[PDB]
Amino acid sequence: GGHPTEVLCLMNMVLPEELLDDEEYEEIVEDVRDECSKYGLVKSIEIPRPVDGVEVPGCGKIFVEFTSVFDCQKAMQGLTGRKFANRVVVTKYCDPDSYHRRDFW
Amino acid sequence: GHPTEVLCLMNMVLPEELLDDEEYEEIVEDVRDECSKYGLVKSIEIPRPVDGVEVPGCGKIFVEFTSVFDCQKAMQGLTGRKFANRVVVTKYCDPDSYHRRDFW
Amino acid sequence: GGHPTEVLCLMNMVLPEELLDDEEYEEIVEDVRDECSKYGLVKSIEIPRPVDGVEVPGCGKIFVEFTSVFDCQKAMQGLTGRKFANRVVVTKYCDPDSYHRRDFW
Amino acid sequence: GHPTEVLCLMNMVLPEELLDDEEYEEIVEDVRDECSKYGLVKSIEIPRPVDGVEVPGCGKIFVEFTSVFDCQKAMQGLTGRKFANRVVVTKYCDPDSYHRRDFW
Ligand SMILES: [Cl-]
Ligand SMILES: [Cl-]
Ligand SMILES: [Cl-]
Ligand SMILES: [Cl-]
Ligand code: NA
Ligand code: NA
Repeated sequence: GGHPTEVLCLMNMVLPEELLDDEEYEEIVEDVRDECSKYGLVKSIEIPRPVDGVEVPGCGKIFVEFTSVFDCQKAMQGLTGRKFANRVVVTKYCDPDSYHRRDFW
Repeated sequence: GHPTEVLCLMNMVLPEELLDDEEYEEIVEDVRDECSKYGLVKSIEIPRPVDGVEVPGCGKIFVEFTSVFDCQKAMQGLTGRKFANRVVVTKYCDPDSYHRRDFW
Repeated sequence: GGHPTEVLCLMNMVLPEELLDDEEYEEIVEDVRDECSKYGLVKSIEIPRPVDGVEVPGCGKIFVEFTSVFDCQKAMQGLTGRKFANRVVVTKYCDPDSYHRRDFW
Repeated sequence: GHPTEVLCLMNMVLPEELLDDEEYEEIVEDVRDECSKYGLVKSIEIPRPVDGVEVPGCGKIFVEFTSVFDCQKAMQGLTGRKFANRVVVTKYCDPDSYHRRDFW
C-alpha cells in the first residue's frame, strides 16, 4: 500500500494477456531486474502470470524485493511516471509478509 | 449446510460487470471453464441486473455439477484467494431451489 | 487482502459523497456495528470519510476489527453478497498493521 | 534538485482519466483546490492524452505557485499516503522549463 517497505509494486505496465508467451515473459522479467538493479540489489522478483487459465493474484503487477526500504524508495523515485510499452508506470509499495505469501491481490 | 451438486460463488462478479452482453457471455464461459476443472458442469445461472426490477441472486454465480463429489472438489478448489483481487466465498444450494430460481 | 485476519473490509456499500452528512454518517456506523456484533465482539470500526475536501485512504470502504479471525470469518460468511443501499456487499480482509496505521488504500 | 515554485505530482492521475472533457475539467479543479491549501496557484498544466501523438508529461501534474515557500509547503503536504489508492511522488521543476512545456 502506501506505507514504505522494501518491496516495490510496478503497476499499469503489463496485462495478463502479454505474459502468456514464455519468451516475452522472460524478456519482461530481465528488463525489470536490469532496470531495478540500477537502484540497489534486487533480492527477488515476482511477475504473476496466468496459470491453467486463471487470472491469479497480482496479474498485471510486477513486484520487486530490494534489500532495504531506501533502495525501494530510490527505485520509486527513478521509475515512477516513466513509460514502458507505451504505458505510464504507476508505483506503490507491497507489504513484505503479503509478498512472501503471494497475497498479491 | 450439507453438500449438494449446486455451488454458489460469491465475491466473483459484480452486477455492473454483467450489464454488457459480450462481457456477460465472456464471464459465463470463463466460469464454466474454471468449474469444468472439477467436473462436468450441467448448468450455470448468473442472474443479470435490471435497474429498478428485483433480480434475486444478482451478484452471485450458481453452478450445477453432475455429482455431489465434483461439487465438493469445486468448493475446495474455488474457495479462498486463488483469483485476482477477490476472496471467493461459497455455499451449497438446494438443487430443487436452484431449479426454481429460489435464489437467496 | 486474501489472507484471513481479524479485520473485515466491507466494500461497494458507500460512496465518499454519502459520508459527508454527520447524521447519515453516524447512522451508517451504528448500522454496521449492530450488524457485525451479531457475529462477535467488535473491537473497533473505521469508515473513512472525506476530510477538508480530500478523498482519504479507504473512502468507500468499511473496516471492522473483531477480536478473532474466526469472528471476522463468520461475519464474512454472513454478510457477503447481502444488499445494503441497493448495492451488493463485497468482502475481503485487511492486514491488521495496515488497519492500525490507517493505510487503507 | 533545489526547491522552485513549480511542483510535479506523480501517481496522481492516469491518462485514461483525462480523456473525457468533463472528467478532465473536474480533475483540474480538484487539483487546484487541493494545492490552494498551501498557497496561491498561479497556473497548472495536466497534459492530456492523444492516442498516437506524443504528449510529453502525460500522466503528470505540474503546479506553479507564486512562491518557492508555498511550493515547499505543498511538497510536504502532498507527498506520501494522504490520498486514496495512491502514493504521491513529487519533484521540483525548473520554472523556465515549465513555461516552455519542456516536461520530462
Ligand atoms: Cl498509460
Ligand atoms: Cl438495467
Ligand atoms: Cl451492486
Ligand atoms: Cl486520443
Ligand atoms: Na434490479
Ligand atoms: Na499520446
